[PDB]
Amino acid sequence: RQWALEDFEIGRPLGKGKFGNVYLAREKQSKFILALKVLFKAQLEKAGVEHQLRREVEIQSHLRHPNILRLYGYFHDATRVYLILEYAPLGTVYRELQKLSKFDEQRTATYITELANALSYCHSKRVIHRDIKPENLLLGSAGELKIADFGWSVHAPSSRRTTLCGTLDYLPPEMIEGRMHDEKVDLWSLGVLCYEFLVGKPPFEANTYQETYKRISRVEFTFPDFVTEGARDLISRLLKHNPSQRPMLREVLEHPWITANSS
Ligand SMILES: CN1CCN(c2ccc(C(=O)Nc3n[nH]c4cn(C(=O)Cc5cccs5)cc34)cc2)CC1
Ligand SMILES: [As]
Ligand SMILES: [As]
Repeated sequence: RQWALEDFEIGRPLGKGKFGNVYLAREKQSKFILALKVLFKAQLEKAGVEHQLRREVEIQSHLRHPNILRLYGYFHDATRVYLILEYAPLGTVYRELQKLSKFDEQRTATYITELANALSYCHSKRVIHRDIKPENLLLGSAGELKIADFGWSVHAPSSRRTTLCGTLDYLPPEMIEGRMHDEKVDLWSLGVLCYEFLVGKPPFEANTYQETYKRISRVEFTFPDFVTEGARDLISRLLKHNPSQRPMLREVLEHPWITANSS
């Protein structure tokens, strides 16, 4: 089906980014509520990522999983590229985290299960190394997690330090120490994410980025007294310096703390 701008009506902005914006939208015929991400070819070419957009939209286009925000279609014109995306009505996990300061164990274990399931699916399709920070996670109508780390910034919502290798807070030891990485980086990210969910802040925070790099290399992090032994065991396992010793996603999904707290 060849979509066109004429097929949609655009509503309020859901986000503003460097490459473009994202709006609430409705498809003329079905009257279905979606999200329309609008990217400007000008900024795309300026960054020499024009061809890379279509290639990335191609792989994402075929990823169908309940915890991965669906990318339905795409069309373009002389100056803009339009991405038709599933609408997640409850917003970002990040905003929920700010509102509550931290998540309880049941909510956290549930999100971890959903992310582990989605990652499992992606890894099987050879899709790896994702930016799974709270700001890139949306929530469905039932509160289910929707991974939306397609990239191509069209929103904020924070000033967390990022690098060409990824979000600094989430960078694994291998990337900081100059070694080549593999899909095991996603397990480390899952450990950092779980920690942030339960604590409200990243485990390697420091007075300077230089010191953060050092603490990641030494896997130097501690927990607040309120985190339980079950959570500590899973996170400690995920945050192992040796990539190969981090648990398999199957082992995460079957971890005692996860099975006991995940809905
Ligand atoms: C109590 N609440 C407060 C705020 N509320 C919403 C605030 C924001 C949203 C929202 O962004 N929804 C989206 N749905 N599909 C998308 C593709 N998006 C991006 O590509 C842009 C991205 C943003 C993050 C990752 S990718 C973004 C969306 C929904 C509700 C309503 C009621
Ligand atoms: As993925
Ligand atoms: As890199």
